[PDB]
Formats: sequence, structure tokens, C-alpha cells
Amino acid sequence: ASEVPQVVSLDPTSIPIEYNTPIHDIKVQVYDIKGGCNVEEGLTIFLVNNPGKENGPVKISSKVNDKQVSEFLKDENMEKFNVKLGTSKHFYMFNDNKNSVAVGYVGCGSVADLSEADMKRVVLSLVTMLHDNKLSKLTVVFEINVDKNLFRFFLETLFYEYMTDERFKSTDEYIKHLGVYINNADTYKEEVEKARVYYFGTYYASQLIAAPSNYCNPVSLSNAAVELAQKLNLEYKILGVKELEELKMGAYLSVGKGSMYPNKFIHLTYKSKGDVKKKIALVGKGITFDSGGYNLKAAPGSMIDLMKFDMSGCAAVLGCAYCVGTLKPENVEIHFLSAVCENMVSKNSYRPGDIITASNGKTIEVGNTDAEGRLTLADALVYAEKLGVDYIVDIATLTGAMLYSLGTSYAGVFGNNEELINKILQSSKTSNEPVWWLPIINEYRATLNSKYADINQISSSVKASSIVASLFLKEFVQNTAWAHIDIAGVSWNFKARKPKGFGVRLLTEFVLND
Amino acid sequence: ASEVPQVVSLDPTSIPIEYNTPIHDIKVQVYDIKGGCNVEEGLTIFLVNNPGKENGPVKISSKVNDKQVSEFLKDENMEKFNVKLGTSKHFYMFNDNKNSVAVGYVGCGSVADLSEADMKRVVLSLVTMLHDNKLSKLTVVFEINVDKNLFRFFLETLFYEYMTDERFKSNVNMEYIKHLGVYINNADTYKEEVEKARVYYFGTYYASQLIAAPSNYCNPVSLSNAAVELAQKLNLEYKILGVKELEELKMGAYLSVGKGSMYPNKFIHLTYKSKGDVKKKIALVGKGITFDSGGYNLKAAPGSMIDLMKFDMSGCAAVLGCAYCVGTLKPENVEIHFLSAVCENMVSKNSYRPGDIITASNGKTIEVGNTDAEGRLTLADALVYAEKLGVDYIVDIATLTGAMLYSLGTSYAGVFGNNEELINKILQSSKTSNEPVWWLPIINEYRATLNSKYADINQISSSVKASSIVASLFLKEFVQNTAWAHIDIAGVSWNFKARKPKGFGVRLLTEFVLND
Amino acid sequence: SEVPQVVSLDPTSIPIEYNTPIHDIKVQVYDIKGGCNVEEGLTIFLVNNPENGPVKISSKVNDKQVSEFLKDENMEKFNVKLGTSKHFYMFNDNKNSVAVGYVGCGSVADLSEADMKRVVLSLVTMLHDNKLSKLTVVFEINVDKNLFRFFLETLFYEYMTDERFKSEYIKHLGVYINNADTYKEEVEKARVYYFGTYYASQLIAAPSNYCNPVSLSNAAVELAQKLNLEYKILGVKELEELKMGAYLSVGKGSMYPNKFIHLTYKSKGDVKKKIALVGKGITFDSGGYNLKAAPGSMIDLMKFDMSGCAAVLGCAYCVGTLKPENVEIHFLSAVCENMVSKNSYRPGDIITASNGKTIEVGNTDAEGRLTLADALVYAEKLGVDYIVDIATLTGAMLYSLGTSYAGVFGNNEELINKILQSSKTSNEPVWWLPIINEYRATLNSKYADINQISSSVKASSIVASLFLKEFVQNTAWAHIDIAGVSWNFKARKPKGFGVRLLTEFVLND
Ligand SMILES: O=C(NO)[C@H](NC(=O)[C@H]1[C@H]2C[C@@H]3C[C@@H](C[C@H]1C3)C2)c1ccc(-c2cc(F)c(F)c(F)c2)cc1
Ligand SMILES: O=C(NO)[C@H](NC(=O)[C@H]1[C@H]2C[C@@H]3C[C@@H](C[C@H]1C3)C2)c1ccc(-c2cc(F)c(F)c(F)c2)cc1
Ligand SMILES: O=C(NO)[C@H](NC(=O)[C@H]1[C@H]2C[C@@H]3C[C@@H](C[C@H]1C3)C2)c1ccc(-c2cc(F)c(F)c(F)c2)cc1
Ligand SMILES: [Zn+2]
Ligand SMILES: [Zn+2]
Ligand SMILES: [Zn+2]
Repeated sequence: ASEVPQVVSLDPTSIPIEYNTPIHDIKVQVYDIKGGCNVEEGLTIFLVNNPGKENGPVKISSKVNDKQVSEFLKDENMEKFNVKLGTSKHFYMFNDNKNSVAVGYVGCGSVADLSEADMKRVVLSLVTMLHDNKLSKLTVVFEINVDKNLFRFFLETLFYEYMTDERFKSTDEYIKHLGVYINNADTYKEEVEKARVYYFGTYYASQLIAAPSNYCNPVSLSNAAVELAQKLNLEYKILGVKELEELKMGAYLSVGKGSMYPNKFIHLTYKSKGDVKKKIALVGKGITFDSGGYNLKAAPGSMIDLMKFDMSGCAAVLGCAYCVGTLKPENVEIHFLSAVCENMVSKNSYRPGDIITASNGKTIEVGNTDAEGRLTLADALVYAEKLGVDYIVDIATLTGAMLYSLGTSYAGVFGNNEELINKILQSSKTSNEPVWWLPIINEYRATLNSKYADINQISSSVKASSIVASLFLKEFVQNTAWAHIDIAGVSWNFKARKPKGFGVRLLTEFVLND
Repeated sequence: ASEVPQVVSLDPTSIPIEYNTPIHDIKVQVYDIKGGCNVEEGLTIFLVNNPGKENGPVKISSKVNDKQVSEFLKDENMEKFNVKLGTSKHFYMFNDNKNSVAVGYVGCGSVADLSEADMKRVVLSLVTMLHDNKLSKLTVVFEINVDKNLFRFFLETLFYEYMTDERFKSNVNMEYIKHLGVYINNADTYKEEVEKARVYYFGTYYASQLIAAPSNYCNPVSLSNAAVELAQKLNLEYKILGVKELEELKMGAYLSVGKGSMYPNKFIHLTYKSKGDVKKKIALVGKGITFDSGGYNLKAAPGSMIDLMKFDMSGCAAVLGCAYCVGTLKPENVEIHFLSAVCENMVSKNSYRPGDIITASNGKTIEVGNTDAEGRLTLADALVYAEKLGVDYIVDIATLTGAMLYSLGTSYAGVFGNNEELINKILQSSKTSNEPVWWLPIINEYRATLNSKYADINQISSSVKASSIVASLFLKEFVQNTAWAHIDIAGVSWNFKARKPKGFGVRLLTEFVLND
Repeated sequence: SEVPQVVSLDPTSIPIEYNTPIHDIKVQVYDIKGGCNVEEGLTIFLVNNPENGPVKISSKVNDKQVSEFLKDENMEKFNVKLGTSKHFYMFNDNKNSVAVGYVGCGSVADLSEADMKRVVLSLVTMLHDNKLSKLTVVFEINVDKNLFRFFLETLFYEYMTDERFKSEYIKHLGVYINNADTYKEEVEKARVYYFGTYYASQLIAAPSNYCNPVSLSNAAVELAQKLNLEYKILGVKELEELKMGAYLSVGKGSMYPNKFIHLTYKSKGDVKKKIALVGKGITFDSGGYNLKAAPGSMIDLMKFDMSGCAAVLGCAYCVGTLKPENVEIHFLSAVCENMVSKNSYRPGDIITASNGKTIEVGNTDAEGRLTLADALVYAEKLGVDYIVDIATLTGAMLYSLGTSYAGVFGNNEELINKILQSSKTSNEPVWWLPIINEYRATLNSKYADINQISSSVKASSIVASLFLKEFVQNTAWAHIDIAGVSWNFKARKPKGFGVRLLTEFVLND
């Protein structure tokens, strides 16, 4: 526990965090469709498609244990509506006990199996039916086929989108029950609490990312990490400047020199109770605010006002810690690392041109102070390898170029080991968090040859910034399977103006399958 | 009717126009709300507020002639929803006769007076519902207060927003209603607003069709042809002036702009004259640049949005849209001239150049400092021509300066003038048309920056950044002794959010003509 | 067709060299087993050391003079750092003046194509600086047959110098290598691949006033007749009848009429695979009214916007020369020029592709995908199994893959894998990038059926891919974006990237 420094007494000294969310009070009940659906209080929504027929008619296939509601939902009545992806309708009628009931459907399109992108659109339509309607219960009937992972993804996304983050509201009700009808209900029931765990890890990462830099700063973010570890029973260590100096983490320390906040290195650990068969280090980039430094983000479109999100990597990692500490995987040991700091303009800031020494002795010539993430990661990666692990995986909002390469939907993965990269890709598939393998092209290595230092921070000629950054990071892992997940493009949801909490599920699937 | 030149045979030779729209098929009935509501058919939507209570619950007061819908509308059920402006819900159910109806509402907030802006939000929320509706009838129940002019705005806005422009497409989820029912206090006073709204709608939709039509469809030849066709449908006098006539009139400023285009300049002159005695002569002048590249001052800078510059003939579109309304409604005692010097501003071996000195048809020489200030050049000759007609009032409408975006923005247009009475009359038309306009000064202190070293006058200023004022000072120099006002709609003409035209100006100009 | 001129001094053809000094080089491969003979010219040893360690030459040299020079103690003074070279003049046993030296091949045992390029360059440097009758190269390293072929191709290509616009070479090449007999058939394959690549380079390097739509399609014709390939040049009257409104719009502003190029190779005998190769052919890209005016848009490079076409024609030369079996190939290119005029198409214009789809033009500098849409409609009407297009399409490739790797997108995994397999055996490196369907919605025009560009999504190369995907209804299709990879910025010349890639793809299938 460290005291957060303030300039005035109105400066915040902690990150407000909501642990007990309304979502956590929702009772979930799954039923097999074979038994028929009961339509009573609340809203009962059918998820319906029509394979191959673009805007085909709605047909309700499930038995509804009610004569009135069954009559209403007959084919002749439904044929006037179509299944176009994301279309929806509210129905109102009285049931057999002369009570009023609300029914409806969401269109799931014409394709037999939904992509995670489509499912997200289905959820968004559903969440629209929940908003602006004081409901006590929602009931969802699956007339579409989903695999278990996508069933879980449906739940996680539902919980995440429905939830509203109101921590910073001053002057400006959720359902209590969720029923789900699906074929083979027993096979899906185990997905429900996993979805709840995954939702909050995701949502937790999002609260830290969305928290502005005056609230979420290196000291308060590491304070939150400690607090998280205590609630979860993880081991933790927070390295302050004095310890970091002794470890000679020159790269990391140089970046934070300019900040009124002292750097804090977060190290959480989860150990299994049984024999440890696999050791892992997860490393998240943790710049709580990235002004660019003396290479100030002043150019049009540099979006300096978004740079609270430059610790999204760290948040994904802490979010993953929540899931792993909760679900408690066996036969594994996990280190959660983040070299947290803040990149500022000051009389004490490191300068463009400065030559700095990393913790492994490699000297680095700084060409651009706005390329700070790779400096902090270099020391975090050296530290990580000294732990003696089997895999190192870093996750980071490293390069703007990711927006020109893969866009806002897929993250990019780089690495030095093919078996590790495929495992990341397998996690991508099962978490439904899209990731694409990109090359580390060695031909570009020579532009990192500094005239004076051992290595250039940046390339003066090569414009493929994501690859060059990966080449730089590679120099700081000597002998361990390593992968890099650049999330600079997928971290923020620009349409909805909120974080995605991207990566938490991806990392946790990786830990679990292993 | 002139022939449209083509580069290849696949180039279009006319602007497609929809004259008959499904809006024109909708039967409109207005009923008095004190009698309660019939809801046995179609879609019934209640417009409701909750004064004082921000985001307050929905309460429906009206008696309805169906027990089922009555139950649905009980306070216990309706209070699960709130009246946040724009928020809507609607449900399908079976009525007393076991027929399918739909019932819902649109929230109108917590304030008893709806702004025009607020009303557009309500209308948009309604239209969203209609775009997923296949029911034959829409019934709108006003449990809020509205006035005759606000109600007519609701109708015009509803019609325009409801109609979609599919001319360049090669729903399956909606269908256009055939009946629209309105329940409102004092139905009989509001009835006459209906066909007026239908007229104002089409004039506005017609302008929008011209504006949205891309510059390979909408060029000076095709636009002048369209105007001729319109004039013939309305029995208007018309004449289109070509290059040789324009040269004889010595329109050097306007002809300079068009030099670099493959399309010959065409000057549009339509006339409406009332059957009775003529007491007021008015000239309506619309800027008609069918595409604005900037010329040699090419629109290359960040934010110059060259891909939207098909809209630089928006002023032309509003004056032709006004001609529809006028020719249809036929006001008495007035003679109105609809003017536009139409051309295209391009980059060619033949284009005029930055620095060129040119001579306007009133003899004034002009030093061109920026070829992208070409609108004021075409207007200069159009203003001279209009003053020659011997009118009492000249009003120009034009997408003239980008600086409107920084002064009034996208909601309010700006009016400048040389005559207070005419300006006051414009501001009144703005009020009753619900097309907002704000009076800005012509500050004479800036005039000296237009003193060219070589020519009679400068086109632009080299110092003053208050563009909109400077361009007005330039225009003023081409109206000698007539009451004149200038409406700058550059900020206001396009609807960025909805990616379509507003057709701004049609109703404003028509109201000015009808109520003066 | 007659090339139009503004002034009498305007050129009316592309100068093309067919018979090059390279084709006059006698190439001979020997097995290292029976020692190496150092009798004339320059002898170069390719050596490594499995880090910047010392040069140790292992092969036996049948000359007392050269052997004492290559003695381990002398050579230790030199290191094997990749790309470094030394070479000394000396007199051999019979008082002949000979030159002996080495090129270091680093410390890793398996060289990438990138390292191999570095070996070849340092080797070519010496050839340029020395009047030699004969180069001998000794391989004391391990290479694939593919990598061996790559060595030659690169050697020839970099050795050759293009002096067509200006106002000596070895006559013999000796190669000593382990298992000589397995590498002998790679020699003339390499010679062919060299010229396919050098030919494409000549067209790319040719400035726009020499290489315009008329003169470029004239050259394709001249190439077709020399190889006896079926050919067909479609002109404006035909393109209009075919209703290619997107492609015709791009060229409306040019003084050179559009020319659509169609060449065909058919193997003698049973044909099992039909293929359409489509190259982007914009002979100069000014950008149109969306003028390349912004810093770093590099308008002076934009003669290179025809690299995809050149790639395809270079491939036609290789396929026309090697005559693979079981295949029918259609080499397509909608050639035109993108210019600023009174006749130019405008941003905001709505135009109609030959399949009926209307397109809203958001940016005239995205002209490539417009011409490609109409080419792809045309290609699919040919009834082929695969459509592969190659294009300098989006500048974003620079920021995703850079100047070394091209990106490939497509609608069929089996075809994409074939392209990737050809990438590895041609040693022209390509990387698979996704077509992300979630971005499709930003091509939903308010007025037309589809947008040419996105106003929101910044993943240009993918959006462009999504756009092209709409013009292939039912055929396996891939798209190779070579914008970042086409021009060699350090050598200030073209790479002619894609010729060998497309040919291996044809050959391996
Ligand atoms: O500062 C950064 N990481 O710590 C990173 N900057 C870079 O990639 C720049 C920096 C470092 C490099 C050398 C040069 C060009 C490139 C690579 C300056 C970066 C990260 C995200 C973004 C970014 C900007 C946005 F507007 C945006 F919407 C977004 F999602 C990401 C831009 C730059
Ligand atoms: O080109 C024009 N009229 O033909 C007009 N140009 C200007 O106002 C500029 C031109 C002409 C001037 C000298 C200098 C500054 C000012 C005045 C360049 C103008 C009008 C509208 C817009 C404009 C741009 C937008 F991106 C936009 F969204 C909009 F609604 C309007 C930009 C420039
Ligand atoms: O002109 C082009 N295709 O015909 C292409 N332009 C783009 O990708 C831009 C164009 C077209 C688009 C709309 C907007 C942003 C994007 C997409 C302008 C493009 C292609 C190559 C390059 C390019 C520029 C360089 F300086 C360079 F060295 C290079 F290798 C390629 C730049 C733009
Ligand atoms: Zn940075
Ligand atoms: Zn202009
Ligand atoms: Zn271009």
C-alpha cells in the first residue's frame, strides 16, 4: 500500500472499482426445450433464424406450454415477420391464467452458424429490449444451434453490454432472473458460471481502462492490483523505484522519469495446490497515460485524449488474474506482470536521443519518446525470463499501425515459437476473441542497428511499425518461447465509446487449456 | 432541352426525378382528441410527455375503443417505460375482433413546449418504427401540446424522413402506409395544414433529389433541363440562357468560373406571375455550382471534403424546390423570378487561374485571389441580372462559406443584408417555416480589404478571417439600389449524421413569398 | 493502335530489350568432389561459420599458388559476416592473372531469401567493378534446388543494368556445388525467371510518357506474337458494349484510350485447370481530383501503379516459354491512366460496373479497385477454376507488412494455401491477411448499391479486399497486394515482384 501523491487535495487517491455488480445478483436457470417453454412474468425472447433464405419468415419451433401463447405464436401469425439479423419485435397477449405476458424474437439471419460478430449483433438487439423497460425477468429461447463456447460468449456479452458503468456520474433497474431454453440443457449448464466469471474479469479490465489518468495512475493502479490479490489469495509483490534501480531496469525507469508518480512494477502470482507441470508469465503494457513525451502527441489524429487506454494490456492481465484466481486451474503457475508508469513532459523527462541501458545490459538509443511501451516491456520481459518460465506472453497497445493492418476487430499476434503461437490461436477460437498471426520479418532487423548504442529503439526507414516493434522486443528474450499480442487497434470500442476489456478471455482460455 | 455532352456512352444524360411518391398516396384524416381514439386498425403511436419528471414514466390518458388495447395501456403496464425524448416502444397484439394491431409511444421529454429540433427527434423515432412496419394505417395520438405551424412541421418532417431515395439503387421489411390518422385538440383548425405540408414536403424532397444526384448526373446541362421540365409541369414561363447569350450580356465573372468545364454554362430563369394585379416583384437567386473541385485552388487540404461538393448547387435546388411550391399553391399579387447561374468549377487547361482579372457584367473588374471562392463570382453576375429585372426584393441562397460551420454550425443558416425590413421579413419566414436562420452583420470596416491594387475590387480578403462577412461585402457591391438579402447555407445544407440532403431553404423561401 | 502525341517529340513505344548480355552467358555446374580449377577470371567462395567468426575455405584447389593463399592461417584475417567480401589478384601456377576471394554467408546454416539477396549483391558489386571473362562461384554452404535457382535469378537480375534511357559482361559462369547433377536443370529455369522478372521491371521502370495504355497494350501484343499466345485487345467501343462503367470512368480523364489486355496460354493436351491472372494496370496514378498532393503521397513513383500488369505479362513470358501441361491461363489487365481533366470522373460520382452494381466514388485515388472490379467480372465469365489478382492496391501494405512481404487475401482457403506454397518455392515472400466480414457494413452506400471506400474503417487493404470480393460470385479467388513490395527504394529500381510467384503457382498446380 502506497500513498498516492496529489497536486491539490481534490486530486483522487484511488480508483473507484465496483466488485458486486447487478449482473452478479441475476439468478440463472437453464431448461431443456424438450420440456416446452413456460411464458410468464417478464419478457420471453425467441432467437430464430431461417437457413439460406435472406429475410426468410419467422417460425417458432419450440413447444410453449400455454394455449393462448401457442395460438399467438403460430406460423400464420409469424410469417409476417422476417429473421433479418438483429431485427426484433415485441408481442403482448394474455396467457391461460388471464395474465398479461410479453413475448418477442430476435432475428439471427439466414446462416446456420453464427460468427462471434453476428452473435454480438444479436446480443446488441436483445440488450435494446432490456433497456428502457423495467423488467424483473428475461427468458431466452434458443431456436438456433450454438456450441458451448458460443453459448458462453452469448452470456458474457449479454452481461457485459447490459451492465452500465456509472462510477463517474454525479448529477447525471436490472432484471433479477434469467431463464434460458436450449436443447441438451445439461451440456450447457457448466458454461453459465464460467460466463459470469469471464464477464467480470472483462468488466473489471474495462473499469481500469475507462478510469481516467488522474484516477488511474501508476500508484493507484498498483494499489488496485494489491487489493485484487488480497481478495483472491494470490501472492503479490510491488517493486518501487529503489528495487527497480537495484535491478538496473534503465529502460522502464527512463520512461517514467518525467512523471510525478513513481513507477510501480506489479507482480502477482497464482500457484496450483498440486504438482506444477507448467509455468507461465503474462505481461501487460501499463502506461496509465501516454502524452507521447517530448515527442508530444500533437499531430492531427494522434488522439491524445484517448491515451488513458494505454494500460489496456495491464488491465487484460489483471482481468485474467481475477479469472484464474477464481476458477483455480490445476497443475500450473502463473505470473501476472506489468511495468506500470506514465509518460509525461517535464524537466525530468527522458529526451529524444538519450541512450539508456536495459536490465540485461543492452544499451538503447531513443529515437522517439512516444515509443515508450517497448522500453517498459523490454525490462518486464527480462524480469519475466529471470523467473524461469515455460511461456512468456505479452499483451500491449504497442503500435498505432495495427489500425492500418488488422483494424478494430482483430488483434495481432507475433512470436518466436510456433507451438506457442498456435496455442494463442487456439485460445482465440475458444474465447471468441479474434487474433491474427503476423510475421516477424528478420530482413528489417538491420534498421535497429544504432551507430552508438547496442540497438535502436525505433526504425528510421521501415514503416511496418508493428513488426519492427516485435523485432525490438525479441532482443530481450534470449531463450524462452515468447509471443506478443498487439491490441492497439482492438482495445477501445469507438462506436460505443467504452473499452472492450479485450484480452481477458483470450488469456484465461490460454491458461485453462494448458 | 440541350444535349448532354458525354465522355463515354455510359455517362448519364439526365437527372432521374421521382415526381409521384408513395407519400402522395397516403390518405390523411385528422380527428379531435377530446372524443377518444379508434384503435381497431394498424399502428397506433402515442406522443407523450411527463412534465417536471425527467425520464418520468409513461402515462396514457386517452380512452380507446378496444378493451385489449385498453388493458395494454393501463398505468401499471405503461409505467415500465419512460418518456426520454426519442425513446420508443411498440407491441403487437390482437384486438377485440382478433385482428393484429400494434400499439406504442414516443417519449417527448419533460418540457411542455417542443422545440422544432426536439420534434425532429420524435419524428425520427417514429420513422424508425415505420421503416419496420407493414401495417396499412398509422395513427398518431397527440397527448402533448402543439400549434398549427408545429403540427405542419411534424407532417412535412414525417413525410420527408419517411420517403427514401432509391433512384441510384439497382424494403422487404417495411411497406408504405395508405392511411394516416391524427388525433389532436382542435382537429378542424389543423386540417388545412395537411395539404400545405404535402406541398412543402415535395418541394423539399425535389431539391433533395437534385442535391443528392451526383455531378455526373447533375451537371449544368442536366440541371437546366430538369428546371425546364419542372416549369412545363407547372405552367411557368422559362428561359435558359446559353454561352452566346451570356457573352452578349458580358457575364465575365460567371463565364470565367465555367471555362474549365466540359459542360457549357446554363443560366436558369423561371417566372411565376399571378393572375391578378402584380404588387410585389421578387427575385430568388440560387448558387448553382454542380461540382466544386476548387479549380486550381484545388480542395486538397485536410477537411475540405471534396467528395461532398456535388451539394454546391443546394441553393439552386432550394429555389427550384420553391418554384414547385409556388407554382402549385399559386399566390396572388406577386411576380417571382427564380434565377440560377449554373456551372461547374474544374481543373483544366481551359480553367481560369488564381490571379486572373475578370470583368463582371456591371463593368467592375475583379482580381481573383482564390478560384475556390467561385460562388460569389457566379452570384455577382446573377445579382446584376436580377437587379436589371426591376424587382422590389432580391434574395440569394447559397452554400457560400465553410466558415458557417464555425459560426452557426449545422442547424442555423445565416442571413446578411442591406435592408432591415427585408431581413426582418426573412427572420419571420424562418419562424413559420421552422427552418432556423440568424442575422449576422455586414461589417463595413472590413470593406477596405477588398481594395485591389490593380482591379476594381478583390474577390477575397488577404487578412480578414471572417469569410462570411467578407463574401457579403463582395456581393453587396453588385446590388446597386435594391433591397437585398443573402442566405448562406454552407453549414446547414447537408445532413452529415444521416448522409443525405436537408433540402434546406424550400419552405423558408416559400413562406417568404406566401406571407409577404 | 496508334499512340497519341501532344508534341512530335512524344514517344510512341516502350523500348524493350529482349536479347540481353545475360542470355549470352555460358553456365556450367561442377561437383565439388573432384576439386576446383582456378584458371581464369574471378573465383569466389561462398562460406559461413556456424558469429562473425573467421573464414575457413574447405574445398581443394588444383593450384599450388591459390592453395597457399587459401591456407587457413591467411584466411583467418577475414570474417564471415553476412555480406562482407574480399578478393585479391594474384598469379596462378602458369603465370595467368587470376582473382580469388570470398563472400561471407553469416553464421546460420540455412539462409533466408533475404540473406541470399545480400550474398548476391556483394557478389554483383565485384562483377561491376571488374572486367572479367568468367565468374566461378564455389558453394561451401547448403542450399535447396529452389534456393539455388533463386541464387541465379537474383544474380542475373541484379547483374543486368537497364540503360534504355541513357544517351562489358562476363561470358562464362562456373558453379562448383555438392551433387552437381541435381542442380543442373535449375539453370535455364533460372534464366527464364530472370528475364520474366527483368521484362516486368523494364515496363515498370518505363516512365508514363513512354509506357501509357496504348503503348503498354502494344507491347503485350508484340510479346504475345513472339510467344505465339492467343491475344485480344479490347478497346473503348467494346468496353462500352460490355458495360464496364467503373473501369471506363477511371480513364475518362486521360488522353490515352482505355485498353483491356487479354492473353491466353493453353497447354497442349488434356487441360485440368483453368486460371485467370489479373493485374492492375494504371500506367500513371495522379490520384485524379483526389490529387496525390499530401506529404508522402510520392506522386513521382506512380508510374509503378502498373506493376501488377507487368507481373502478369512477365508470367506470360515464363509460362509461354516453359510450356507447362494440363493448364489453361488467361492473362488479364484493364489498362488505363488516372488523370486530372475537364473529362475526369469526380468524387461523389455514381457509376455502374459491368455486373449491374452501382458504386459511389468517395475517392478518385482509389481507382485500382474500380478497374479491378470490372476485370474480375470479366474474368469470372471465362469459366475458370481460380482467379488470382495482383495489384499495387493500398499504401497501407507499407504499414502492415512493409517492403519485403506481400499480403494475400481471398475467399477460398485451398487456393490461398497454393499461393503460400508458391511463395516458398519461388522465394518471393507473401503473408496471408484476413478478409474481415464485420467491416463490410461500411461499404453500405446511402444511394448506390455499394461504396468504393470506407469513411470510417482504417484497415484499407482489407476494405479494398471486401470491395473486390463483391465482384466474384462463385469462383475461388485470391488477391495479392504488392503496393509496399513492388519498388526497391534503396536500389531505386523495380523488383518485378510477382512473376516467379505467379509462375510457380501455375507450375506447381
Ligand atoms: O505511442 C504508442 N505506443 O505507446 C503508439 N505509437 C506508435 O505506434 C508511433 C510512435 C512510435 C513509433 C514511431 C513513431 C510512429 C509509431 C511507431 C511514433 C501508438 C499507439 C496507439 C495509437 C493509436 C492512436 C489512435 F488515434 C487510435 F485511435 C488508436 F486506437 C491507437 C497510436 C500510436
Ligand atoms: O469553396 C467554397 N465555395 O464554392 C467555400 N470556400 C470557402 O469558404 C473558403 C475558400 C474561398 C475562401 C477563401 C478561402 C477561405 C474560404 C473563403 C478558401 C466553401 C464552402 C463550403 C465548404 C464546406 C466544407 C466542408 F468540409 C463542409 F462540411 C461544409 F459543410 C462546407 C468549404 C468551402
Ligand atoms: O492510390 C492508391 N491506389 O491506386 C493507394 N491509395 C490508398 O490506399 C489511399 C487512397 C485511396 C484510399 C482512399 C484514401 C486512403 C487510401 C485508400 C486515398 C495507394 C497505393 C500505394 C501507395 C504508396 C505510396 C508510397 F509513397 C509508396 F512508397 C508506396 F510503396 C505505395 C499509396 C497509396
Ligand atoms: Zn507512446
Ligand atoms: Zn468553392
Ligand atoms: Zn490511386
